[PDB]
Amino acid sequence: GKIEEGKLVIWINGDKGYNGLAEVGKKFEKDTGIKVTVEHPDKLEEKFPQVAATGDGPDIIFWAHDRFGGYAQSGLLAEITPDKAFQDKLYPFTWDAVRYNGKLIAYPIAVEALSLIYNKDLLPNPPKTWEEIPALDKELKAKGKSALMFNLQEPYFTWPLIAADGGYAFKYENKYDIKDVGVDNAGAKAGLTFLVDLIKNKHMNADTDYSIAEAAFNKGETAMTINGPWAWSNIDTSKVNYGVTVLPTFKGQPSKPFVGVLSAGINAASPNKELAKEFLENYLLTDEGLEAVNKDKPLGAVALKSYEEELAKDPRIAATMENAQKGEIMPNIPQMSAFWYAVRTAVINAASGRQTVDEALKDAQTGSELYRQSLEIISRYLREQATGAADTAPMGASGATSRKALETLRRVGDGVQRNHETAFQGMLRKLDIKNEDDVKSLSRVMIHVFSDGVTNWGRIVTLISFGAFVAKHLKTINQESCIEPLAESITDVLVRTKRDWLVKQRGWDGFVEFFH
Ligand SMILES: Cc1cc(OCCCc2c(C(=O)O)[nH]c3cc(Cl)ccc23)cc(C)c1Cl
Ligand SMILES: OC[C@H]1O[C@H](O[C@H]2[C@H](O)[C@@H](O)[C@@H](O)O[C@@H]2CO)[C@H](O)[C@@H](O)[C@@H]1O
Ligand SMILES: [Mg+2]
Ligand SMILES: [Mg+2]
Ligand code: NA
Repeated sequence: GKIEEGKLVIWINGDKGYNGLAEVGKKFEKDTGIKVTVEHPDKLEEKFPQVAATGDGPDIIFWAHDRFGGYAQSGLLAEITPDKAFQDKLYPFTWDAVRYNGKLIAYPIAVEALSLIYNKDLLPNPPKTWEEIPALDKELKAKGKSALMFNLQEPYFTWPLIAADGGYAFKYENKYDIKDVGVDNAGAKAGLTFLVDLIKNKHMNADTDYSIAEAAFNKGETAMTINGPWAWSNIDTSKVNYGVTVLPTFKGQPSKPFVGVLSAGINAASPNKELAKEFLENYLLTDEGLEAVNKDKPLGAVALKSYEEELAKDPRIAATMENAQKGEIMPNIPQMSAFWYAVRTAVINAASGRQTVDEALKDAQTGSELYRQSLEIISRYLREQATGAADTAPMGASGATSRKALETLRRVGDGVQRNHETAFQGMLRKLDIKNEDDVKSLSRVMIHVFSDGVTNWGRIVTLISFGAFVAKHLKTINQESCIEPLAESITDVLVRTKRDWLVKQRGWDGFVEFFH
């Protein structure tokens, strides 16, 4: 392996208490003589899967739980095995946030929700509604102050307002419906339009980012910001007289933050998995370990029952959990990163005027839907090609698109498979695909062949058509069970390598129109 044996390398994001975490590492080091190194890499959430995909990287990775499903799907995480006694030390819903396909894939650390943070000296009674913020900004501007500044470059911070009047990511009612995406519905449009109107009317600036908003609040220039518990330390230092409270309502509805559980995963490629377990269970997830990190930058409502009993007495934590209860724990489906990228682009483009709100959110909808919709089309095609019989089940949400895409794929794919039969036979013989482990190795090959050159729908049909050819083969040799992981692999390659192009074509609607 590439990861060094007999030491621990730990990666955590730069807005967390990494010096406090390093103190916990030093205690581990003192006991054992084993080196512990804490780093906070730039763009951590993208750097980790890049390096781990090659069998490299840190032993332990920290992030909110939403990204861990994708990491697990990609084989980048070890299944964790806490014993019953340890599990019973943390709240059950925090374990729920780090369960993926029935397996625990990380240790939960703390519950994060955004709150409204306000300067009591400027704004002793913070607004209950978003709607009153323009007038409040006018009053404050007369005094050389602004009402509100927060990070407009990460959709995490704008999401609560988008979700307020009915925007949603993937439909949840008790039960998910991942095919059902609510990124460009009327509620989402209303929320984002209100945000863009704030910018148009000079109550906010589209360029405001994390550092700019934090500095303005901590210098006493803006009366409000929106942030999580990690931000409280720097406000303490600034000596601003601040409060932490419920987010404003929009159209009478609560703002609904996406709630994260800061979690610690173990690299699948680590030769130090037992060391990592010992560190996390016996050093970090203890009253003294969490206090060391919390004293650096507050964690929020921690997963460890014994310590949370103390933290819960803090009105700032009470406010954190009040906001959390009005929001929703993030999914950890593997396309969460694509959802976030899609909405990130929509907010930035709407705020800058590069797109209208309507067209921005339409693109984010398509981007968010891409994986599940492509998988439905591709899986159905590969299966009916293997067996000869079509799936009689209803398509579900966006069913017309999925149905017409499959119809188009059948028609165009028939010609492609006929004309490419000799080429496909040759490639199949060269690849020698015998089983599920062989199928798992195909992703790298696909990416190599499919990434280079101009993208068009014909090439995408050839990708999927060779998939169907391989699926027929797998069926013939009594490996029919391999067809679904084959479809998942092809889908992953398609939507990752051609994301921007696919959104530009309006996804599968463009496919249907191109070949009408
Ligand atoms: C399911 C699967 C699909 C693949 O498609 C690669 C991109 C489409 C393609 C191209 C292309 O990108 O132009 N050329 C091919 C030649 C053959 Cl014989 C088969 C496929 C193509 C390639 C592989 C290795 C696998 Cl396993
Ligand atoms: O903005 C999209 C982003 O949102 C969340 O990231 C949060 C993170 O959970 C917090 O701990 C803190 O670091 O702020 C981040 C926002 O800048 C998701 O967890 C993340 O995956 C997503 O990209
Ligand atoms: Mg568009
Ligand atoms: Mg649609
Ligand atoms: Na007052």
